[PDB]
Amino acid sequence: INTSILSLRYENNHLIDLSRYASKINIGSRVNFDPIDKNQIQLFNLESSKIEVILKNAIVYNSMYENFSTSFWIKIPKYFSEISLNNEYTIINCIENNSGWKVSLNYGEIIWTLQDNKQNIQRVVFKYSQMVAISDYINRWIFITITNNRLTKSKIYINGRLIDQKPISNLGNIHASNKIMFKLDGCRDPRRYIMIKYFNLFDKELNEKEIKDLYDSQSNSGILKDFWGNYLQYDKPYYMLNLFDPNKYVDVNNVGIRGYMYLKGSRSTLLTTNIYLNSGLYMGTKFIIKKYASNKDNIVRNNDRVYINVVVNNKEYRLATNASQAGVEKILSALEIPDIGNLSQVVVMKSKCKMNLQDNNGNDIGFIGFHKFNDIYKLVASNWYNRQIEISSRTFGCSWEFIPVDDGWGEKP
Ligand SMILES: CC(=O)N[C@H]1[C@H](O[C@@H]2[C@H](O)[C@@H](O)[C@@H](O[C@H]3[C@H](O)[C@@H](O)[C@@H](O)O[C@@H]3CO)O[C@@H]2CO)O[C@H](CO)[C@H](O)[C@@H]1O[C@@H]1O[C@H](CO)[C@H](O)[C@H](O[C@]2(C(=O)O)C[C@H](O)[C@@H](NC(C)=O)[C@H]([C@H](O)[C@H](O)CO)O2)[C@H]1O
Repeated sequence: INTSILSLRYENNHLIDLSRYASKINIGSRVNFDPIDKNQIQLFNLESSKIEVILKNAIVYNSMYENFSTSFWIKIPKYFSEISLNNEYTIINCIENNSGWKVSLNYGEIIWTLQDNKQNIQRVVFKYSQMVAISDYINRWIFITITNNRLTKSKIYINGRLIDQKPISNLGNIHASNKIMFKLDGCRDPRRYIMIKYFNLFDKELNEKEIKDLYDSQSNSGILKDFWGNYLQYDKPYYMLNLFDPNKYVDVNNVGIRGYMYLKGSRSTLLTTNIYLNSGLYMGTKFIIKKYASNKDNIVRNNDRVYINVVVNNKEYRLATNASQAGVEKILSALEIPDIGNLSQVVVMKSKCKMNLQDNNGNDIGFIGFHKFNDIYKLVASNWYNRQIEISSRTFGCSWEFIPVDDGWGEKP
């Protein structure tokens, strides 16, 4: 990263190039920086929503030989209607006089285009489906890396994994733009946006190990993430997804110590014919993470000790258990916050098993997952999980995602 030729970052209260070249950034009047993490840039389908990088003359691409790579993270809202079918739109443009490079999007596609001075084109494409129960890609932060070896191939990587490659040895002189324009160009959906972060340009072909290291290093692994890959936050309502049984959602039979929380039913079907078919995500009891031990910001960090509130009939209850009940599996209840007394409720948050319940002495009661009790999948804390994780890398019932409302998903709250 310290040897990138362009490193676009929000640092010291402004968007600048941190590279040694210090290229000029021109921003339009409708570029939105996420208050929680201002490196997350939102570009709307508006002419004033644009970032233009004016490259130093030293790094403008004009070569038959120079290898180069780009890396960035992108969050692409779900395509909601037929207006998005068959509508390729440019998002990152370094084409001038029908030569250079660009990144483009289409319904279920991320496209890399290289064009030489003879106007010959090579494209590499990542395709993802919107006909999927739970998507890895729709409206979630994904890590893009494109590498170009002028003697061999153009390669697209997604989350550090090679997806597509095409030969480019038959392309000649490439004279790209001296400007890079981040802007939605030719998108017919007026509500479309993208979110982008951590843009870099490199004057080399990155190798698989460098791409994996970049993915790991830009993941911010000390900070817990929500389903969308935004930072997990305190005092923000979350719908819960269990990764072991994703078609079930959380409910509470009754509040109080005699009640329990459990995984039930089937998720709804979100359907727009020929456009998407997904599992509904805004279902079941909402969870809210509350500060207990701690930073003064609202970000949930690895090993933070917290309370979990659950929302039942529009009122907040406390997720808790009597750790003294029979068996390693401790059934969780939703209790009245006042007069909780000495019941076990402190959760250690971990950045897939996120929630380690502790007794008031600071001993592990175990990761929160579930267990079957007479045909009922009750939520439990269980040290069985803690042990199993240390001796296998399988998915367990303690694997959760936290899903807040996000306008890029489009489901009604
Ligand atoms: C399979 C099982 O029951 N495992 C639990 C385990 O049990 C031990 C042993 O494997 C069994 O044979 C069992 O039976 C005894 C019985 O208790 C006695 O009455 C006796 O007379 O008969 C048998 C002995 O002759 O008991 C053994 C230990 O007592 O015990 C451990 C605790 O030591 C757990 O309770 C095991 O159950 C697991 O519990 C955890 C929470 O602790 C989870 O609920 C596990 O479920 C999931 C998961 O959350 O990860 C999810 C699925 O529901 C489950 N799949 C099933 C059950 O079909 C998977 C799956 O087990 C794992 O992925 C392994 O492939 O895990 C839960 O299994």
